[PDB]
Amino acid sequence: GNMSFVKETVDKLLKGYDIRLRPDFGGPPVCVGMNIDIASIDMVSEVNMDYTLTMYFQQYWRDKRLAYSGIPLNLTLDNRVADQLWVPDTYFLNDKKSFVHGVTVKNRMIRLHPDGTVLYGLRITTTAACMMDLRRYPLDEQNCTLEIESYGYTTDDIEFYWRGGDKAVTGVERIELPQFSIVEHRLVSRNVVFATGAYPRLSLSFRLKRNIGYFILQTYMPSILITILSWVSFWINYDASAARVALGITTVLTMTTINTHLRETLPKIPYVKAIDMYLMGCFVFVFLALLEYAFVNYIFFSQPARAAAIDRWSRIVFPFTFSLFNLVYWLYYV
Amino acid sequence: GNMSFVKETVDKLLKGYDIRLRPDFGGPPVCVGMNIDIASIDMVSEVNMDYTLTMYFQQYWRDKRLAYSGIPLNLTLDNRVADQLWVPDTYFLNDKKSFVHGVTVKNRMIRLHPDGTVLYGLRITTTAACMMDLRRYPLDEQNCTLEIESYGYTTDDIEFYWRGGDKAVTGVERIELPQFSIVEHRLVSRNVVFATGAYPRLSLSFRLKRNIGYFILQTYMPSILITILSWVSFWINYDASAARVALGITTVLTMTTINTHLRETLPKIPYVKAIDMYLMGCFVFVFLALLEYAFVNYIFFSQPARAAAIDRWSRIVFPFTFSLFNLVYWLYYV
Amino acid sequence: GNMSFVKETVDKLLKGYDIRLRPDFGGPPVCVGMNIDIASIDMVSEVNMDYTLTMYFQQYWRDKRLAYSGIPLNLTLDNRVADQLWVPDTYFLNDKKSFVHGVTVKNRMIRLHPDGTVLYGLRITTTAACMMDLRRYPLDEQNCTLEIESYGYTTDDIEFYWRGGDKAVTGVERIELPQFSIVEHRLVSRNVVFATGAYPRLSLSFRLKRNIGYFILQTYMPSILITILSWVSFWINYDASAARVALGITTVLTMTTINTHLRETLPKIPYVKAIDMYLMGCFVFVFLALLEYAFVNYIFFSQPARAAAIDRWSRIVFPFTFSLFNLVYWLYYV
Amino acid sequence: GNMSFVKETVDKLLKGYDIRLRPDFGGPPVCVGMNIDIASIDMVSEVNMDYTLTMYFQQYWRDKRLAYSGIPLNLTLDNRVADQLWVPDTYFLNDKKSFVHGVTVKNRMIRLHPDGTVLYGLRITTTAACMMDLRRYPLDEQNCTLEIESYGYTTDDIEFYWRGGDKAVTGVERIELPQFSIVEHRLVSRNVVFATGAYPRLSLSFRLKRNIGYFILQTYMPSILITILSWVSFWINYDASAARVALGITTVLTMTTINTHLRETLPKIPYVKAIDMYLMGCFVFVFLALLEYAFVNYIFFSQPARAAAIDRWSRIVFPFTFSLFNLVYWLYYV
Amino acid sequence: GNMSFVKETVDKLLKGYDIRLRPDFGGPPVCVGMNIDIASIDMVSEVNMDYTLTMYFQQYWRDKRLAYSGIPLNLTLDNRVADQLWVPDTYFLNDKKSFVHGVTVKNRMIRLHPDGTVLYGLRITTTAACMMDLRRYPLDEQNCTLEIESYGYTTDDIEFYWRGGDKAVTGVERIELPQFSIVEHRLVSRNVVFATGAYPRLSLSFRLKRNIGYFILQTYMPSILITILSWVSFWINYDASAARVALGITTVLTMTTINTHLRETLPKIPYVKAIDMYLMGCFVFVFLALLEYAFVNYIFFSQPARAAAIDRWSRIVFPFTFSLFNLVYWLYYV
Ligand SMILES: *[C@@H]1O[C@H](CO)[C@@H](O[C@@H]2O[C@H](CO)[C@@H](O[C@@H]3O[C@H](CO[C@H]4O[C@H](CO)[C@@H](O)[C@H](O)[C@@H]4O)[C@@H](O)[C@H](O[C@H]4O[C@H](CO)[C@@H](O)[C@H](O)[C@@H]4O)[C@@H]3O)[C@H](O)[C@H]2NC(C)=O)[C@H](O)[C@H]1NC(C)=O
Ligand SMILES: *[C@@H]1O[C@H](CO)[C@@H](O[C@@H]2O[C@H](CO)[C@@H](O[C@@H]3O[C@H](CO[C@H]4O[C@H](CO)[C@@H](O)[C@H](O)[C@@H]4O)[C@@H](O)[C@H](O[C@H]4O[C@H](CO)[C@@H](O)[C@H](O)[C@@H]4O)[C@@H]3O)[C@H](O)[C@H]2NC(C)=O)[C@H](O)[C@H]1NC(C)=O
Ligand SMILES: *[C@@H]1O[C@H](CO)[C@@H](O[C@@H]2O[C@H](CO)[C@@H](O[C@@H]3O[C@H](CO[C@H]4O[C@H](CO)[C@@H](O)[C@H](O)[C@@H]4O)[C@@H](O)[C@H](O[C@H]4O[C@H](CO)[C@@H](O)[C@H](O)[C@@H]4O)[C@@H]3O)[C@H](O)[C@H]2NC(C)=O)[C@H](O)[C@H]1NC(C)=O
Ligand SMILES: *[C@@H]1O[C@H](CO)[C@@H](O[C@@H]2O[C@H](CO)[C@@H](O[C@@H]3O[C@H](CO[C@H]4O[C@H](CO)[C@@H](O)[C@H](O)[C@@H]4O)[C@@H](O)[C@H](O[C@H]4O[C@H](CO)[C@@H](O)[C@H](O)[C@@H]4O)[C@@H]3O)[C@H](O)[C@H]2NC(C)=O)[C@H](O)[C@H]1NC(C)=O
Ligand SMILES: *[C@@H]1O[C@H](CO)[C@@H](O[C@@H]2O[C@H](CO)[C@@H](O[C@@H]3O[C@H](CO[C@H]4O[C@H](CO)[C@@H](O)[C@H](O)[C@@H]4O)[C@@H](O)[C@H](O[C@H]4O[C@H](CO)[C@@H](O)[C@H](O)[C@@H]4O)[C@@H]3O)[C@H](O)[C@H]2NC(C)=O)[C@H](O)[C@H]1NC(C)=O
Ligand SMILES: *[C@@H]1O[C@H](CO)[C@@H](O)[C@H](O)[C@H]1NC(C)=O
Ligand SMILES: *[C@@H]1O[C@H](CO)[C@@H](O)[C@H](O)[C@H]1NC(C)=O
Ligand SMILES: *[C@@H]1O[C@H](CO)[C@@H](O)[C@H](O)[C@H]1NC(C)=O
Ligand SMILES: *[C@@H]1O[C@H](CO)[C@@H](O)[C@H](O)[C@H]1NC(C)=O
Ligand SMILES: NCCc1c[nH]cn1
Ligand SMILES: [Cl-]
Ligand SMILES: [Cl-]
Ligand SMILES: [Cl-]
Ligand SMILES: [Cl-]
Ligand SMILES: [Cl-]
Repeated sequence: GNMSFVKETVDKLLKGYDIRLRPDFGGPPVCVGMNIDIASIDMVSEVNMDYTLTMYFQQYWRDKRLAYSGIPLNLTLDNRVADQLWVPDTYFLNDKKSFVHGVTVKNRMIRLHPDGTVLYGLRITTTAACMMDLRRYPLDEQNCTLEIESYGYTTDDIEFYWRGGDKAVTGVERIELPQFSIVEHRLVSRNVVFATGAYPRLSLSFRLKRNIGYFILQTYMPSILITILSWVSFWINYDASAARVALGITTVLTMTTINTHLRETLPKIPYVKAIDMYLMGCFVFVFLALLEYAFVNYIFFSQPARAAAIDRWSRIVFPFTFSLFNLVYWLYYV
Repeated sequence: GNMSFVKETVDKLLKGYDIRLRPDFGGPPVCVGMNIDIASIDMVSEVNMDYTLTMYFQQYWRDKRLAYSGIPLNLTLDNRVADQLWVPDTYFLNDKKSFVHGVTVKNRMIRLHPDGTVLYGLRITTTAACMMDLRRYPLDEQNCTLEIESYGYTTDDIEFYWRGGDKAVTGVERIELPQFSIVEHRLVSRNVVFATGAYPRLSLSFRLKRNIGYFILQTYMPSILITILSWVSFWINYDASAARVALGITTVLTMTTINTHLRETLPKIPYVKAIDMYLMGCFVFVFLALLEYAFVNYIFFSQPARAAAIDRWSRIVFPFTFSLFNLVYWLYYV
Repeated sequence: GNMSFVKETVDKLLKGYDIRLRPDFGGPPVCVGMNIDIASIDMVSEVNMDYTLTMYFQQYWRDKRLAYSGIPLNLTLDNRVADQLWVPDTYFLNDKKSFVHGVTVKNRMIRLHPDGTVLYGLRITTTAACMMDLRRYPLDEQNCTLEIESYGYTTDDIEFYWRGGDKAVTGVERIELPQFSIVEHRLVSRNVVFATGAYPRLSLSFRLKRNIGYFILQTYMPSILITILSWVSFWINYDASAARVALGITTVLTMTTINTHLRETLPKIPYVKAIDMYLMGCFVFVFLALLEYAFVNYIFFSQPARAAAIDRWSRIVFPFTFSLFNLVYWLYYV
Repeated sequence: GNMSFVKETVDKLLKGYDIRLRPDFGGPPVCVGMNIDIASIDMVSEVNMDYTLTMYFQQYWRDKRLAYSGIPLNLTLDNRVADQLWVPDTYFLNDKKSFVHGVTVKNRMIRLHPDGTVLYGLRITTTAACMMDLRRYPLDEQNCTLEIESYGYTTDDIEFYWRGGDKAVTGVERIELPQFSIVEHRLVSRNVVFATGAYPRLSLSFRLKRNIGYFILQTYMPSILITILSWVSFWINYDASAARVALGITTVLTMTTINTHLRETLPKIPYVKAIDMYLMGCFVFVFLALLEYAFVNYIFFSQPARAAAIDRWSRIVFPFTFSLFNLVYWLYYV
Repeated sequence: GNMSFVKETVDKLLKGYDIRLRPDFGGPPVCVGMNIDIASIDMVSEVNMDYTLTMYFQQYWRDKRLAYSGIPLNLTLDNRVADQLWVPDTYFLNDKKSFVHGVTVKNRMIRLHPDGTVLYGLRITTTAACMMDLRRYPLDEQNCTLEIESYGYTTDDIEFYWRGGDKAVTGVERIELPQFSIVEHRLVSRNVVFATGAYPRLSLSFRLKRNIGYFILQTYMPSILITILSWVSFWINYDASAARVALGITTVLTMTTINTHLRETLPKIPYVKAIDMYLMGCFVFVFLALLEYAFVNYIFFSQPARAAAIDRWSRIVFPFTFSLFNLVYWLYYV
């Protein structure tokens, strides 16, 4: 009620405070409990092999130098006072670019409790690196992790734990990913040994399953239809050389344009993927159809009966071979 | 008139002022009234699912520690004095990259009133996230919101309201979006409960309706014309096998090129859209036209009468079926 | 020449100086005279609807607190002293991202005069928004403005004027825009009334006119040539059905590819422009040519004389109709 | 060797030092000698009309206030001391975005000398604007300059010179430009008069010559080959009307695709270029070949002798006219 | 255990500490031992000729002014204390844009030892320049280096060495590059003489070998198949002029589209590469095939026997010549 008394108490708390020394310096490690409230997952980039994530990151510890008595309330202080306290050197092991939002003020919260407990919250947009195995793309399932670690203090100076157990991370169910669906999320706590000692480590893992409907409608169906159109030339009479030659070579041209424009639209991932295998299979099928017609045209004059036999065998074989190829592809990648 | 007297008054106001404590700390919550003057909406991006917004954001509160007497004027102070006062920890819940303009100085205004009232203005360019339902794109109607919330203080320490009621937000009528048109805007005030307590929340919602003339001219009309050209082969005499094969396969090639280049130009939206369904329908129609010609050519030799009957039935059916498809499409999505 | 005396004078000037109070606080408004030296105009973006401008922006005013005697020279101080003086809160109304150059030092200049006059110069690069009416693109004329206003002070506290009258802006003649030409520039001074009062406003307007030679050589000539090639099929004998079908459908394919690649290369402007109308007109012309040939081929067998009459009428009509279309287009848009 | 004595000497030097006043304030101008060690030229952009340049920029002047005695050594101080010293307000006239590297510390060097001489080095990555005349692109020769000027001080307060004469700028020979070769570089020193007085100016000019092999292999040879393939139709007998029509129209289509995709790959420059003229010439040649074939096909029935004469004249003329066009092109632009 | 005693000791250490003077100023050079722990290599860019590298950079030196007694423990201090100590002016000679991570705090570590030893850790994401020889692309092998040098201090003031010998740099084996493979890494230490004297230099070099499977699947196989299709016209009977003309010209069109789209997808590298040579070889082969067919068609009427002889000679020559071309290409570059 008396603002002067509160100011006196806060000044007494910050008088003689040393920000260069951790709580219980030279004593037991200070336990820091962390919770994450995930606001959104902005994007998942395969080209950059990373993902953007916005979250409310809250740390909870206890500095007895900040214990105050006579005020039966929790002091929610201005965020600028965070520049005058000790805060954990928490960082994100696999991030590439992170920042704290600073509009209208720096998105930061300091709340002190009578027993010296400090709650310290930030709003962070971090671009965390996520190595992806795109061999089964676009039927792939990825696993992206956020790693949280102390930078300077070892496990003899600091310890990390998830505050609230498995309920430490919230907001996962509200994440809207246009292309993925979050199958599961896991929380792990452990210690990692490096040349400078043992460091606490927290891990938050998401498992994402890609949605395939867009690719099915826009990447496979045109190729299937072009392959069927390539088959069409089998029923065309072989006397009309121009018609069948034009049909085959134009199907080849359409397949090439489809492949090039899909490769332009699809992310630039320099190795073999499932969709690339399917496109190569379709291209090989149309190439074989054109080559078969060329052979039929060449051997037609010598023996037209054998030409007709080869034509009907192609009619009965090419759809069957393509059905087998599709069955193998959709059973190997599913 | 006496600048020395005014300097003395300001120094007296700022002497003993604790910026770490909110006004009336430990008492009733401080009421903050907010108004927004929207300068422009820079862009709306479906790829990033966001919109850029430049605005003048003004907050109004009362701090009795700043009440001054003897000066019958409102003191417009230099913006730098804002670093020596308590300001609310207002932030935008759904933004992604917000900044305050800083040329030639930080675009910030502090005005003090004799009764302790503070007016605090900022010029903010915020890129706010907006989830978009693009199932009906480009005939879609989006709803994009700006959420305003206190970061640290709860409803026991701060309260938000729209100063001026429904006239708090201005400049909406002057917004010039090249692709959208603001149908309506709304103001909402409420409280949101989180694990740390109840927080005030203001919401500014816009409803945007997309313009369709560009898409009609540049995306649908070419497809309709190519479909009509595909029908053209029905009136061509069947004996000219080369001409009909060339026409059908070249219509297919044009349709594929159109689809690929539109997909390249269209925003990267990894799910089915209405325009995609329409393009797939046109592609299926030209594919069926080519298949029908193939069937006619195959059965022409055995019984030309049946071939002619199929040709005339195709002439009478394909325009009819395409008209039905267009009617269904333009009644479902409108 | 005695640097100790000058240091004493400057320290006396800055001793007791209050940066939070404008000159003549509580008295007459302080007049600020502004001059702009435009170094360059970097770019004019149609997609983003803005232009980038680099300029030496200089503000001239009088602060009697800074008047000094005994030194018959103008004191060009280090720019850092600007952090210890009151400066106008000048900002740009329509800018989107401005910055002050800071290599090797902050590109800032402070000069003091014996009568208390302050000259304050900055080197600023600003991306100012400019809504463009691209209906007549690429034959359009744009009017892009830079607006200058006081953020916090009203006309009761500050007044703006163009120092030097019509010669307050220089370097316009030296601007090298590869695509536009600066027809004219104008200086406007006025006052703008908002809910918080009246504010001074300066406006510098440029009238840019686009150059059309590149569009003529790259965007219209290919379409005209493809239309002529479509006309070519008229003189081809109707017996060669395959030849005319291939010519017409391949002209259609070339027109589609040209349109798609031009749309990819042209700025993404989501509404109809003149060039789009021209491309659609050419597309309709080639479509009608193919339809006419189809009708001729259909009616050739029943009555070849009527088919030949239609063919020669097409030969005499299509160039004439295209000439009329071009005349209407080039007189409506010029 | 006695660090306390050196610290005392430095403190005495900085005691009473006024950074707001230049050396010899009110007296003769302070001469600043500059040298540049060019680390690399990162890129040269025609689209943005600029070039990125990383360099070690060193300034050399004398400040008698910093003269020290008793230490016969050059004091290489920590870079932060530069914040406590007067440094020239040197800036780059034509830069767009410059920064000083700051990892692991700000790349800045202060070296004091017994006679008061100060050496001040920075590592700067500057994006300098360069207007390019791309009429003769890609056979062009550009001249790109870096301008160095004093922002606030005139020639009465400061003077510039290249320290070391023509050897002031080093590292030019080690520059590896993938697309350009540095023919020459020049150093210029002068004075430029603006409305505020005369300012010293240094200029460093490079003359860049573009490599042509990539364009010859990738831009001209395909066009020449497509033109030759267009000529191929002349030797084809006119009885096969479909074959010649297909050949001509497909050569036209290939030319259109080549032009559009080259324009996509070529930098976005909105005016005429030499490569554009060459592509238009090739397009006109193939267009005229198709027109000639159409005329031959039209007049073939009435009088085959004249048709064959026109065909052989085309055979003997088209290569000759194309050779003349290439000779004119390669003599005018070289 | 006594925090007051530790605070007293630290304050005593920093009392009278001059950060402007290196350790042992005026005496022997201070030896700085460095170790790098590489976290990941983000990307390797052929367009920009640079690679992004994230690492933990640790420096080790001895400052006797920081030696403390009575505390038999190492002091891991808050990173902010790094602003109150001397640190080496280490920078990266070839970087273009580097930063130290700053979430949640600045990613920085200071550890002090009783004998005056300082360990200084940073987390740095640097984009280092790497000039690449893309003549043998995509069969190329690259050598990319990270250079480390002192900015202001010469070898008389500071010396660099790798702390740990060849084990100083760790994490190389765990680097995951999708496109490259790290063959070897080398650590070099030396001294480099500039005009201002000799500076210490450390170098960390990587040798990277590009993976070729993606290019074999998606860049070479389509060209080989298109060349084979161009051959297939040889077996087509030469009486069918339209079919062979269509096949040859459409193979040319597909080759052009493949080349243009690959050039668009491939990095912008404006000089000759191996893949460009292969594509030009395939283009020349299909062009020669079309020319040979044209010659056969021209000479067919005068003497069909010679035409058939040329046809069969082409059948036996073109595959052999292409096999020789492939053998030369794949033996020269491998
Ligand atoms: C994405 O991929 C990552 C790996 O790259 C997966 O992360 C792994 O997740 C599993 C759990 O699903 C982790 O396994 C667990 O590790 C715990 C920590 O081990 C450390 O600490 C213990 C002491 O507490 C030490 O003994 C140990 O040596 C380590 O130092 C263990 O405590 C867990 O054990 C518990 O469960 C097992 C059964 O699983 C029982 O047998 C045990 O008794 C005990 O109850 C467990 O082993 C694994 O460590 C994680 N790896 C990494 C590298 O972090 C993600 O799960 C994946 N994404 C998704 C969504 O799954
Ligand atoms: C884009 O989409 C969003 C939703 O995603 C829309 O936002 C909703 O807008 C509606 C109004 O159109 C909001 O409904 C209103 O909420 C007010 C607040 O209620 C809260 O606070 C009160 C106390 O003040 C509590 O009692 C209550 O439980 C809530 O916690 C109400 O005060 C409003 O009441 C009005 O209607 C009721 C009848 O429904 C009457 O009885 C009242 O007298 C009064 O007239 C109303 O219910 C809704 O809350 C918004 N949702 C969210 C999540 O914010 C946007 O409107 C939409 N964009 C556009 C342009 O429409
Ligand atoms: C790009 O488009 C903008 C508009 O969006 C154009 O800006 C307008 O420019 C014209 C001049 O070309 C401006 O007109 C002038 O306004 C002055 C200011 O008027 C205010 O202040 C006066 C008092 O000083 C009040 O009376 C008045 O109500 C306003 O509050 C006037 O002083 C000018 O009057 C003088 O000239 C006119 C003739 O032009 C004479 O008849 C008068 O007697 C007098 O001599 C004049 O009216 C206009 O205000 C600008 N509008 C805006 C919104 O800024 C740009 O010109 C255009 N770009 C280019 C290159 O033209
Ligand atoms: C890229 O393009 C730029 C221009 O945009 C070229 O820069 C020009 O370079 C030439 C030299 O090659 C410069 O010409 C020289 O200017 C010197 C300075 O003149 C000023 O100072 C003198 C007094 O010292 C005044 O009299 C004069 O009015 C100026 O105020 C002169 O001193 C030079 O004269 C000397 O050389 C000439 C021969 O070159 C002799 O005839 C003289 O007797 C004397 O010895 C000379 O005139 C020119 O100023 C530069 N222009 C600009 C705008 O800076 C670059 O060279 C070009 N890039 C490349 C690679 O060439
Ligand atoms: C990418 O490309 C760079 C070059 O651009 C390669 O870097 C070179 O690496 C080699 C080693 O592979 C270096 O060669 C060695 O240099 C050492 C340092 O020499 C300097 O310092 C000494 C004093 O210590 C001076 O006398 C000397 O003049 C230099 O200033 C030498 O000490 C080494 O010699 C030792 O080994 C050789 C055998 O290898 C013995 O014959 C000698 O007697 C002695 O024992 C050796 O010469 C070379 O300096 C590096 N050059 C540069 C510019 O850095 C990278 O290796 C390459 N990347 C990869 C992965 O290989
Ligand atoms: C509030 O506390 C201060 C400091 O103890 C004291 O001086 C002041 O009198 C108190 N206020 C009241 C109303 O007692
Ligand atoms: C202006 O105020 C100062 C400070 O209160 C005072 O000393 C001075 O006398 C005042 N001026 C006048 C004219 O009263
Ligand atoms: C310079 O001015 C100072 C302050 O007035 C004075 O103490 C000093 O003696 C002057 N120097 C000379 C040379 O007059
Ligand atoms: C801790 O150190 C301080 C400062 O030296 C001293 O005053 C205090 O007595 C010490 N604590 C104990 C328990 O001795
Ligand atoms: N070069 C001194 C600053 C300047 C030039 N032009 C206008 N202001
Ligand atoms: Cl932000
Ligand atoms: Cl800005
Ligand atoms: Cl800058
Ligand atoms: Cl940097
Ligand atoms: Cl970061």
